[PDB]
Amino acid sequence: TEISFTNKNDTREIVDEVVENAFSSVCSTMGPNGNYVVINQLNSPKVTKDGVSVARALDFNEARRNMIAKIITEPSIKTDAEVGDGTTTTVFITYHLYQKFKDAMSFANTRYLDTLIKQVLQYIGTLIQPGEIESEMFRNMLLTSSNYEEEIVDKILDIYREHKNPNIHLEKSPMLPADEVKMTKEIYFEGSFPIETQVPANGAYVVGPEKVGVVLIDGSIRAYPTQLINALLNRFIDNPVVLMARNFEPEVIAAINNENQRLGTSRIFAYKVNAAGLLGAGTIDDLGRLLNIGPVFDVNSVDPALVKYNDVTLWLGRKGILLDKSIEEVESRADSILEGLDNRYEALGIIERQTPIGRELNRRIGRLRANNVTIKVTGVTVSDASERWARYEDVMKAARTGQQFGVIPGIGYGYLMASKWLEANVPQQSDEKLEKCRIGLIEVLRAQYEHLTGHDGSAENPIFIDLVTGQESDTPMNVYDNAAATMIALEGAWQTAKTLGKISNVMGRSNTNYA
Amino acid sequence: TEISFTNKNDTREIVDEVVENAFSSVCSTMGPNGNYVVINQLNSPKVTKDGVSVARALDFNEARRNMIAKIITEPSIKTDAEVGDGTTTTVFITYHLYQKFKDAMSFANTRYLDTLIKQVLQYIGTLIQPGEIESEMFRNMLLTSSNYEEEIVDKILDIYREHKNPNIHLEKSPMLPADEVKMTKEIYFEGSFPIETQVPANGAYVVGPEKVGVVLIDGSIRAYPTQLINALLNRFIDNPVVLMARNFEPEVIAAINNENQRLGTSRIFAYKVNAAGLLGAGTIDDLGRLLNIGPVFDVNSVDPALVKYNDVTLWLGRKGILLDKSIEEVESRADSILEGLDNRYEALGIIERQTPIGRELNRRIGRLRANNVTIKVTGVTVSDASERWARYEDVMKAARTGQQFGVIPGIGYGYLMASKWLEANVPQQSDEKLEKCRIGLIEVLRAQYEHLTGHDGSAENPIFIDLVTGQESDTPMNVYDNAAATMIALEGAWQTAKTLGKISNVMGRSNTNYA
Amino acid sequence: TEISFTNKNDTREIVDEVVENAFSSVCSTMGPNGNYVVINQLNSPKVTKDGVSVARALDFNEARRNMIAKIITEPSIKTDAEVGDGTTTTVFITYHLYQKFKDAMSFANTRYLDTLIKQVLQYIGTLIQPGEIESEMFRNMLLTSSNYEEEIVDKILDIYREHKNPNIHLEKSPMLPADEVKMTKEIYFEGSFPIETQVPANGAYVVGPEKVGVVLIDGSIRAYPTQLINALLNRFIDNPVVLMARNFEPEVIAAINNENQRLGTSRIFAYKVNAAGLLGAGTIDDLGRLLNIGPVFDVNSVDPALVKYNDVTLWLGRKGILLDKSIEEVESRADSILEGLDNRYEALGIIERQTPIGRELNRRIGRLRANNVTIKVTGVTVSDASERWARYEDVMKAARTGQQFGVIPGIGYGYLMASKWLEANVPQQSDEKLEKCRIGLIEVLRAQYEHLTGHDGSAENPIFIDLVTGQESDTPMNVYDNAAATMIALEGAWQTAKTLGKISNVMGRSNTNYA
Repeated sequence: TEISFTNKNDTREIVDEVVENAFSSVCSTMGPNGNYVVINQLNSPKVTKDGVSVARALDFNEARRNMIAKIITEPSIKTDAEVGDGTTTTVFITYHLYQKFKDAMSFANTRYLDTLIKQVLQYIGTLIQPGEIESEMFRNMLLTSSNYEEEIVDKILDIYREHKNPNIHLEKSPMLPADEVKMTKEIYFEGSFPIETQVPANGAYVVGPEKVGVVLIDGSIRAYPTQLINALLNRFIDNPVVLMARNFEPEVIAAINNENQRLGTSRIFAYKVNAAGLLGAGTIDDLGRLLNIGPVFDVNSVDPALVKYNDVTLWLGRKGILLDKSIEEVESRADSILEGLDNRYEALGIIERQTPIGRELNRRIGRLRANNVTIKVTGVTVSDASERWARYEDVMKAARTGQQFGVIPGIGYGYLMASKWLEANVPQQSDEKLEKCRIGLIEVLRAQYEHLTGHDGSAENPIFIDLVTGQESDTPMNVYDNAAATMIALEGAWQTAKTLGKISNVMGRSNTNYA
Repeated sequence: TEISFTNKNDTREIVDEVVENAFSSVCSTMGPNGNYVVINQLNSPKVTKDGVSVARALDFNEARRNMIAKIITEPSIKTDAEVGDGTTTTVFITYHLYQKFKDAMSFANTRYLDTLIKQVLQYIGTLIQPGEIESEMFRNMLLTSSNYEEEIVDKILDIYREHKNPNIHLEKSPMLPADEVKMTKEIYFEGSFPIETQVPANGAYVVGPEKVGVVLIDGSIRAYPTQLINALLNRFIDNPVVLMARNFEPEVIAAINNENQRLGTSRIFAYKVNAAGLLGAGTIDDLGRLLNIGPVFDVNSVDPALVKYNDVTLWLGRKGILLDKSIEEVESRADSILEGLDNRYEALGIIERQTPIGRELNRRIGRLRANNVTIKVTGVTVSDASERWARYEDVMKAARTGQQFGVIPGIGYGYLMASKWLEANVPQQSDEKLEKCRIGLIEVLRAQYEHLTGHDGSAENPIFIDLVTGQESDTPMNVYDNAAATMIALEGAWQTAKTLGKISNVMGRSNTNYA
Repeated sequence: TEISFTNKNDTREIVDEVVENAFSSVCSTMGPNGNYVVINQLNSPKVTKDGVSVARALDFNEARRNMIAKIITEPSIKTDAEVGDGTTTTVFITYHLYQKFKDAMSFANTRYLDTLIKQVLQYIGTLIQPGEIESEMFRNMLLTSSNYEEEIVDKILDIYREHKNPNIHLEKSPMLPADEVKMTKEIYFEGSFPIETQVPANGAYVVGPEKVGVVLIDGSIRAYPTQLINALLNRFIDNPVVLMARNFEPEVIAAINNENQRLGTSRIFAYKVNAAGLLGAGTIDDLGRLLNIGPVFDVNSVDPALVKYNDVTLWLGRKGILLDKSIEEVESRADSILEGLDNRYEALGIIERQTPIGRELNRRIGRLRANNVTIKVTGVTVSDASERWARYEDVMKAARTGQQFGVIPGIGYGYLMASKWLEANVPQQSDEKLEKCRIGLIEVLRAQYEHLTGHDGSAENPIFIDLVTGQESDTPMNVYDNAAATMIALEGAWQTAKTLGKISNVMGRSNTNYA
């Protein structure tokens, strides 16, 4: 009476049974007719539209089926961690791609389930209209709110109606007043203590003096920098010689004793710059001599720790420069704006498709060009402070989509036009009948539109393709237009449902060990 | 144990066996022929009638049915927490609104139905009798007791004759002579002890107000002040240092009972205030600048007891303060009521309609005015004393609601002026077949009068003028007039039973987890 | 608890349902149509491929099937505990050799079968193409990642270019540029504390190596060495006295913490070296007589620390000793590897065949040589860093089995040169009908080639030259070449699955006791 094998047709019909009451439990809440869910709690029951929480609480008892449902609810919440909404599109279209019950073999019907999905996503990336402005965010807030609290809508429209994409903070407020939207002058990215004797202060990590000798190195200085016998002697008794690096902190972190315990009364520093990117030669350039903090150091182990050229006290600039838990500069003169314009034209370049890989100086552009927005909410009670906090943090991610990525026209419109592309791009009977079957089944991208707008009428999947859906058209019996869900959900959540339409059928057992 | 997935028809028939037998619970207990309900205790039974103590106790054993009956009954006890009655009308007419169950496809006739019900409530707020004077209130007291005792009848009218809107209280005493009218100035608001060392008393907790130096935190104390000892030491025997705090005390109290109970041991108070409202900042202000608490402190926790703003100690006015389980006053003389309650009396211009914005607000702000009459019941036996005890308890609630919420012609006269108003209808005659069927079933607005007389009979729709509105009032089959219900019941019951007929058929499933 | 003498057909049907479902467990994870297995934990699931971690977790509920399937899976984890790959061929061709199951009367046709399979093993070991240069090892690395990154193909082969069999070690970092080639001389072996009082340090346990006087009672000592105090007193501050033994220490730690931690309290070490091997006496010898540990001492307790053989303290050569959780050294300069390891290097003339007795031996004895390469893998995020982490871990193992154990052309090419060698057979046409049926079913170890590529096709013994060796390689119907399984899979797995298809069919009952 315990856990076991299941093999095999006792686990066809135990994963044809959890991609049934997860499909018909989150294709409930799709649409305008949003059929609710009563999620049990420890407390009184929760009542939801929200597909995130339907995904979280898909909790059976028989540990075979809970063990299975943990690998279907995983991309449904991964899309939530990315954008926040699109959960009920992942866990929808992972069932309408689970008509690969039988066709799990490699060659024909995953080469035309890899290349075919590549060509469809190429065409969808062509289809993306730039959803950026606040009359388009006006169209966004029509649906991205899930009609709960329009005060948070007013907040986020005040956010991206005001200055362009600053550091949008994360801060609760379970006290009653003060929806707070404030701006500072603050640039903030990573550099902290290896040892507490390396930062100028240790209470609040403020710099001691202004205009200090602060030398900058970007990459790995692999000279094992205990060599500080003349490079440190340039400012031997003078000032905290603040040296920056990458996360290259080898065993020389114990060899900091060559100044800490040994000779050298200065206050040497050696810790990191930003995380893994191609962005090393600019991530020191925006810091240094372009805005007068330090040298624009070429990404190298050059200028070893023996001797520098010379470090002087006056090596900073007349602005707010303090190494903190993550370093602070205030009153940036021009090069923040210069790299902001650079990555602004770069974010004019690719954003039609918006491949993030190759772009993401724009992670710090916004932390660097614009300063900051510190925020607080109006939590009337700690519980719904947490609730509208959760939705508050959700909708600013949709604001991130509407600023960094764009907003495609409508929900099924990106599939009733990306199924035109299965007649435009190669619709032939290719070299396998499985391949012709598989273009006939990627013609069932139409089902999202179909099941969505045919809840209330009508589910006319061949008729609405060519001319009725266009543009912004998931045609109701209201206006036929002016409805658009976002971009990264409709595309990235589609791809991470291809991975579970490819896995949760190619599964065939369920075993037990404990590591 | 197996709390699981129900799917889905086993959530049609987990809610059609909650709403239907919840309906045959408290559809009989209305009207004249009130068939009782035997609530168990964990001891011997308690036999009762009204849907208050039945809807407390609609307790199936199962964790699915308890989950479903936690949403049909949360309006049933929030309704009489709001006023005192309207529960059984709520959870009756939720079943007669849950023949919308069959029309689960609803979004076409939910924009229609919910705006229609707004117009119906507008017509109910056209059918008003603002009964505030004792003209027909004499008939109400005459009818609620069959003129049981002219003391019990006319004594509360004599209280309303001179003193406005009192807090009425009653006691027992085995004695014959006249009842103890006690117009004594005390106003109820909240405050008690964190630790017994905080209060100057321990029997009745009564503070001893002299040179009372109060520092005010009106807001949610969220800045976590452990530094509340410096002005305490600066003000050790110079004043009884009173910090006012919110009911949200954080766990800094674990860092206060070891700090301020110790050295630095002045007469320190730091505990709760009432709930989050305008008199949350008002009960600390009317006794504040006027009668020695202090000026307006914002809803915040800023500037702790390092040092006070002002050392306001000797503002001891024509007042009395006594800390208690809930701190109250004795004989205040300042313009505590003239500050804000006149604004609430002109906000009682809404009492024509008496919109829900206000039904909490002006009862909370306005009914904390003045003298509160506390009497003792008499009676030459114990049994008749208990009878007039319970009957005076009955009559004071209807008197409070008549002062507070109006007195409408009830039984179905509200609903069957409404259904006549929807015969010569809201002038959009429904062309939509969904909306035509739905206006045919909002002609089952009649069912409350229909079932209320159909305990004996009979209400049919051409039998309006005969039995419903013959004779032109609330018509029991003796005298055909002289009955009245409270107006807020057949307003708010109709509202929240629409928001329980909108749920419970747009409900589809039932999961489990503990968050 | 009712496991006792099953009889007997209820122990033919306890292995007919163990080899069958352990066969459909891991004959699904083979080939191109890689049909995963969800291994549970007692936690959340893991979804895997490799028969390593399916054969770990084949765990029936019953105590009979678990008992039986601990002998079909125990050589399946031995086979890859020797190397890393070869599980599925073990626990696959043991099922295909379970057609002998009906010749349980065997001693006529199992004398013959090990004269046949010995000749097959000879013929498989005949046709090996051991890649050691990077001509077709370029094809191996080019094919094992679909040429993912040519830096990954070039970099692992460039580490193998100069240094003989280095320890490939790889890390993650948030830095992108050129990776960390570290040919660093350290020699790993095991050694830790029996009690914390034995180690001179406590943070990193590092010894303080000077005048290092080590005595060796090196073997599996049962003699309970509590007698270790007299030469300890003779060598109290004269040296850091170290005892070194095998893994077999007795429980004399009670006679250590109370005697040698106590009076007679020199810097005493007494703990293990690695498992049962000649370099268990060898890394203590070449770092001994050459680099200050001591001479060889075989398993005895003669000369304990009553009095030593030799007092060898100041023989500190060009090295660094460091005790740790496992004691190592850094940067030897004496020709300690030339003392004994060069003998096994000239005994690596076997590596043409590289017999299994030898695949344990000469790899266990000789691969403690020199540099261990410690690099880091990069990525433009952390996600792709983990991706090419996993793929880099996939490339180092295939290059390891290229360099270490030789390479044979894989998929079905090995066993269908074997079936060629058994059609032009051991030229006895078996006049014994038992042995004629036996070669008639050992020519049906064409079945691996069939149940791998007959998913697509095609396997018939007259259709050797057409599709099996057309085109002349590993021939699936994509490219007809460019694949290579490791040698040790299709030779050592073939061996131990013959000796599990000689067990499990000469099985006749299934008892129980407790010892």
